[PDB]
Amino acid sequence: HISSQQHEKAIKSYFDEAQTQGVIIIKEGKNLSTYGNALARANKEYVPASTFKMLNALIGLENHKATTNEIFKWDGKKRTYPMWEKDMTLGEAMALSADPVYQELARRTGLELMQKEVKRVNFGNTNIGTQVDNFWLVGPLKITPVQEVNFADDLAHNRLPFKLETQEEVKKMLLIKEVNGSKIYAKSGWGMGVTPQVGWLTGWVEQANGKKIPFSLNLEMKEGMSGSIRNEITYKSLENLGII
Repeated sequence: HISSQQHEKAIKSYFDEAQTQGVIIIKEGKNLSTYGNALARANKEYVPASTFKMLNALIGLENHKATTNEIFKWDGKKRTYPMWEKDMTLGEAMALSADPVYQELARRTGLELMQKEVKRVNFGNTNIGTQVDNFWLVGPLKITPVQEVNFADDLAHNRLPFKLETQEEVKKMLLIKEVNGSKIYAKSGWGMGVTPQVGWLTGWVEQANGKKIPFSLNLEMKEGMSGSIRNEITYKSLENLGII
């Protein structure tokens, strides 16, 4: 019964109230819907930042560079955040967004194989440059919010060109919340290198009845915003639209 004018106004106001500029793309079946207070962001390119971890994991598992139970040991060096100073599986490193683990995985993959696989998957602009362990942070790899939600839709439905078991293993790593019989799978991103800074939350809702609704939030992060604004805006949006 709620007008779409009213949905548009409410979701816009969640971005307005967080004092950011951002878009959330929702995909239902084949239809893409764009909401937020900066709709033109939807087809602009930004660094994927930590969202690239989902593909990094698929590539590393498909090519036998790691298994899902393997423990990546902390090497004992000081790490940007204390929560990263511990031993982790890929799945724990996914949830904490632990760059050192995923950097180790990228080095095991190596520049050549990473380039061939990022091309084969057609992710974003497909260009990873010549440094295998930082191309997702400050260029040259870029991707639009439309491309991110289409990647999430592909993973949610097992349509990427990787084994089914590989896709299932990576999807178990991405479960971040249950809400009234609904499961949210998503990976967050915060590109602190680039100016302006970019924030992501990309994933899908799996509803009770089995339907999967992909989404990609993309916003500008400003000095001294909480990371959890990505979660709050996403949850409020999906709830406003009755998706969760």
